[PDB]
Amino acid sequence: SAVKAARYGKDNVRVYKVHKDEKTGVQTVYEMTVCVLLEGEIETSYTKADNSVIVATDSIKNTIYITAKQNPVTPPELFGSILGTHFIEKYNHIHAAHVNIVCHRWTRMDIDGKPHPHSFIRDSEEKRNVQVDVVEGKGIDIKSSLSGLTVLKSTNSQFWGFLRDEYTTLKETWDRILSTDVDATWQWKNFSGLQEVRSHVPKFDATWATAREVTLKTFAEDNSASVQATMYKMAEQILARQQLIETVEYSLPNKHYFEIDLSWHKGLQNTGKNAEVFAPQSDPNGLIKCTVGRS
Amino acid sequence: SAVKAARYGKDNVRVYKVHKDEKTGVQTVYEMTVCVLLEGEIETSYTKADNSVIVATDSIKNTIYITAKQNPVTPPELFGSILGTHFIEKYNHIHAAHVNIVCHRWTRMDIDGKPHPHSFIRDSEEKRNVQVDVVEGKGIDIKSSLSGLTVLKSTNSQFWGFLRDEYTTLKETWDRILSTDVDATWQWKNFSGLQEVRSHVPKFDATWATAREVTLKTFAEDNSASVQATMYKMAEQILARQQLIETVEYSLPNKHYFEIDLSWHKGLQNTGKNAEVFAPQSDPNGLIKCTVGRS
Amino acid sequence: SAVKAARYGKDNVRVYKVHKDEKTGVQTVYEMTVCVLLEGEIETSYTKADNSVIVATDSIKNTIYITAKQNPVTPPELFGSILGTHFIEKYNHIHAAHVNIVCHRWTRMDIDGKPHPHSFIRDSEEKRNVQVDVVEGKGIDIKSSLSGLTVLKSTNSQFWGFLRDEYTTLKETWDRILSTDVDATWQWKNFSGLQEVRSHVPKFDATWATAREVTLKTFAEDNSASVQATMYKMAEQILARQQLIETVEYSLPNKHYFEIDLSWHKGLQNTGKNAEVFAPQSDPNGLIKCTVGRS
Amino acid sequence: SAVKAARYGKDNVRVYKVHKDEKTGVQTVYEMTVCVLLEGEIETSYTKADNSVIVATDSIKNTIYITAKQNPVTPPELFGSILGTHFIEKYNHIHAAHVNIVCHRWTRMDIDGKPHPHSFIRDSEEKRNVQVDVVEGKGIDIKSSLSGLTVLKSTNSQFWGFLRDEYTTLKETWDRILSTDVDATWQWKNFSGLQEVRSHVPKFDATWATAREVTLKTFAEDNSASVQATMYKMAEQILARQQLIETVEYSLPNKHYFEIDLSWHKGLQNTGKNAEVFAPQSDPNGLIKCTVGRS
Ligand SMILES: O=c1[nH]c(=O)c2nn[nH]c2[nH]1
Ligand SMILES: O=c1[nH]c(=O)c2nn[nH]c2[nH]1
Ligand SMILES: O=c1[nH]c(=O)c2nn[nH]c2[nH]1
Ligand SMILES: O=c1[nH]c(=O)c2nn[nH]c2[nH]1
Ligand SMILES: [Ar]
Ligand SMILES: [Ar]
Ligand SMILES: [Ar]
Ligand SMILES: [Ar]
Ligand SMILES: [Ar]
Ligand SMILES: [Ar]
Ligand SMILES: [Ar]
Ligand SMILES: [Ar]
Ligand code: NA
Ligand code: NA
Ligand code: NA
Ligand code: NA
Repeated sequence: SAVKAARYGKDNVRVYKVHKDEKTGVQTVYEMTVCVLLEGEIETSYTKADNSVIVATDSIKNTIYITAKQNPVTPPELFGSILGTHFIEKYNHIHAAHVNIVCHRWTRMDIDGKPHPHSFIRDSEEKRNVQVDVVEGKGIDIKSSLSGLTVLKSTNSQFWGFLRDEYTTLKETWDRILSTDVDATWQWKNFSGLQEVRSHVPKFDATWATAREVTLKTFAEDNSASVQATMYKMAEQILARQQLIETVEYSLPNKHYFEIDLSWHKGLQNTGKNAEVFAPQSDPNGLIKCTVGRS
Repeated sequence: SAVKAARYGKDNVRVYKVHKDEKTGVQTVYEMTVCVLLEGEIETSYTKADNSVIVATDSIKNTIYITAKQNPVTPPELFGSILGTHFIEKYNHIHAAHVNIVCHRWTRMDIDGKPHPHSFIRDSEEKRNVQVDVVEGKGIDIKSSLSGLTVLKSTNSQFWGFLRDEYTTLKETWDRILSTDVDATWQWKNFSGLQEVRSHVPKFDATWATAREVTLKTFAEDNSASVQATMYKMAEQILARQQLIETVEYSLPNKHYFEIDLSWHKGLQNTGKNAEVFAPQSDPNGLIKCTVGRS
Repeated sequence: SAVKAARYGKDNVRVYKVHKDEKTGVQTVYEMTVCVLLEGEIETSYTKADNSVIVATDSIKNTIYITAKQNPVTPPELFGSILGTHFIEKYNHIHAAHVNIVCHRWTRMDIDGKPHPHSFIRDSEEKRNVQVDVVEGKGIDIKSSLSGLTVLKSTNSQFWGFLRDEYTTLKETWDRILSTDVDATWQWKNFSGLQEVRSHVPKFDATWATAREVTLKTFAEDNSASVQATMYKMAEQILARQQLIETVEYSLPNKHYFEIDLSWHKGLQNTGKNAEVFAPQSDPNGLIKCTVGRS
Repeated sequence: SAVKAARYGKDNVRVYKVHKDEKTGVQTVYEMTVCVLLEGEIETSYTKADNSVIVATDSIKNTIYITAKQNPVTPPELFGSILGTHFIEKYNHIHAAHVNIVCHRWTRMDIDGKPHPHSFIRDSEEKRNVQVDVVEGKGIDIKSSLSGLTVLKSTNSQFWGFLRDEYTTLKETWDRILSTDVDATWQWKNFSGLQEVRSHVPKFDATWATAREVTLKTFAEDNSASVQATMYKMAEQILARQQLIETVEYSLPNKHYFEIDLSWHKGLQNTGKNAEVFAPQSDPNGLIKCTVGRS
């Protein structure tokens, strides 16, 4: 037998950093969870109990904290690129660093209509994420995402004209609830290395803001024919607004809200145009996925 | 042996209601999880397999949907009181209804600076809750709460002058991070029945808003001597602002953010005044509780 | 305003202890999560920012590890009593210690039919718990429990003869699935102090074993008229088997498994006697509670 | 813009099936969660709002229940193969069916040392899983796994001789705790279709039992040089025992148990040979991955 693939490192590394403006007294906080997994000439750690080739996961943890101390942690695409570049440059026998970052929301509080200098609220479980693959000889592959963006619209969703056969019970509808948890990923053009990433730094926050704005406006404004048709329009618009993105991927649950027939009770009318009270379904759920790229 | 206490019913009943203004086309959505547990002359269902005294949990579920269809679901204090009153009035042998409601946030989207008529975002897992105990002959006991309000301040928290003995390692600090998940409960004056609850309906949204605004402002502005001292200021302000509340309870985790000594690495200075990078601690956590009443 | 009630301390303290028999080389492991909340003359920490009365939660954490080092961690009733007694005895102004322990399962592996000296498996998220309230002048109040015991029987459950009115849709059944997550608590006679707890130490493991064995056997053998009737039989048997218990409490969800009518598809028969395929329901769930004492 | 990739279907489909032996009265239960995602000529559902190409996710849900009614649900490799084959055969324009199954443990209860005919316990959150990719023209690709197998050994784990540089603080150890959640996957030789899967049916349960037995014995018996070296020996042994497997993948967290230095307290000795009480770490964790194949 032989090692066909191996990666190892530290997962679930919680990191906080504060920036303090001494003149203005304004503080800014960043919180993330970091995973770094390394590849390279490490097969003998598995086959021959040779630990000499292991950079200890505990050392990888220390390096994440040291990197946060000595570099900007924003945007996460940059921090991930710096972190991954460190491991392949520092260690000759390490050839790849896979960096996953989840960013947690700390939104500045407004108190009496004025932004507070050092108080923050977690205003959603929505995350901004990166996957940064730094591969020696092959540059830096970045996937940026937002996830856990939970939305609902109470009308202007439809689902009719789907295939009907002996497996089909679902009634066509011209007015239903649509609710999802938005998982949207944009894949960047391959970067040659850390210098190229640094040259595009302003595009990271700008493309995240674009992806979020397009997601929310399209969801709110689309008279939706299907999750499929709505998510495609989001992906189209994002591609049109950032030439350095090669693909946009959506993964969207259809979080079903079922009508409740109450006509068995005193002829209560709670379906179609009279539908007021619904049963949100925890499971099952539709799961709809698309990767959109350029002609 | 004998039944000293019994209650039974349906838990985790997910409910959605929509209001449609056909005039303005503005829709408003409400989503909640409901628990109803009944007490009364039900001992014989346990002792003698006498099901005649059981209002089926399935029927309690149906009753929750029917009540939502025929009544306002807001404020939850009112909806809980109506639901509880229904069971003790409908069924001679049912003497108490315990109604627990978790209200889920559906905040109207702003699209291009304008509130959207029928699109909503879950802005955080913060909940508004009620516990409504409807007890035949003894009226209606309401506890209102907000929970899962997650906040952090980067400075203006201190902890010094605490007891020091052979069990103490904690360093006194004059400048630390304070972060918590706010659980705040206000206990209402006993209400004689549904009529008295109805007569105070506007005070429920008002007092929730007050509790939340006092919580956020006190957290942001208090140069905190301790979790204990800060939470007491929140409770005393809420009591002073609503005479119909008897007590305010706070349950606050101290979600620790530890300094990381990096001086072992190239003399890096990341402690005291130089503290930038911290390790958020998942566990353990301080847990600090107070019930405040009128002196 | 004034403090009506206060308690504070450390929650989510994860503890592991190993016992090593150097003679046999057999090792035994114990893993628990501990919460300690103190009450006493602490009002001034809330009202006057007087930290002198605070035993730091960090110090309570240290005390938990020190107590584990210097005492048996089993049975948890004993460990809880020692820990609670420590705080009210060590500190003149501390008058109550509330100790909550969750015991995690580490079951010794059998390898090739022989128990392994130092390898363990988590055989299920079932927990053994204690709540130990040590109150100066009022002794030691212990509640013992098992929780997260998940069971299902495929037949020999019934539910018929329940109240039927205009809110009822549920069909009577003479043959259904019954599945639950067993939460069972036994309340001990008040103990005068740690000496009285020590004097009953063997009864703690014995009564836990009895409660679990009665639960499993009654569930498997009762041709169940209802959750109510079955849970009462468990409680009365446990009371009859341990005179030092005053009450037995059960809290049991009814985790519904719905029949699926497939007759719309090729006349497929999957209801009543033909029921093979079911839809397990995540929510809602029946919730059935009983406290049983001596008549 | 254009669709580069698309799949859609129903996720989180909870399924129960009972087998009843009428002669012996013995019942056997199977519980799973099923996900089916379809690919094919569906791009126009995204680009042109053409629902005519959609087999409704609700219809996919119905088909999962119907398939369970008309076929064996065990082994899951067979059920997944039948389910996936159905969708590509039934619908001309559907070219791939991706079937993910999680199997939940329902272990027969022993009552008074005799297996009960119809009572079951969830004896762990351990899962047995399959991923079945049925691709028209390209056959059936099966990955089988066990996951959530939580184990600990209190000694006979070591970690020394790893790389030491200016990032390294971790002390070499010749005796530590090792605990993990085992995620082990075996990848089958490509199958030409459902007939070939049916011809290997007995190998599925046998290879799962082998993978589990090898995992537990190797973990218990290996005097471990590293997670890397131990997981490699597991993968080797499994490959040696089933020629129809091409690869074995392990993904193993290192769930750290930290020594607690108590020497600051009355010279208490709780490190190295005196280490009895440990702090289990929730995060971070080592994450170690290997895919092992044949020379
Ligand atoms: O938007 C939808 N897409 C689907 O594919 C689907 N299937 N059922 N309902 C659905 N809704
Ligand atoms: O055992 C049961 N008890 C109940 O009270 C009930 N109500 N619906 N179904 C039920 N099953
Ligand atoms: O605010 C705090 N209160 C406490 O009681 C405490 N104990 N340790 N740290 C603490 N911080
Ligand atoms: O088994 C281990 N493997 C590793 O790679 C490692 N790193 N720190 N500790 C470790 N333990
Ligand atoms: Ar950070
Ligand atoms: Ar959508
Ligand atoms: Ar609602
Ligand atoms: Ar606070
Ligand atoms: Ar322990
Ligand atoms: Ar039961
Ligand atoms: Ar099943
Ligand atoms: Ar291992
Ligand atoms: Na390198
Ligand atoms: Na009544
Ligand atoms: Na005392
Ligand atoms: Na096909």
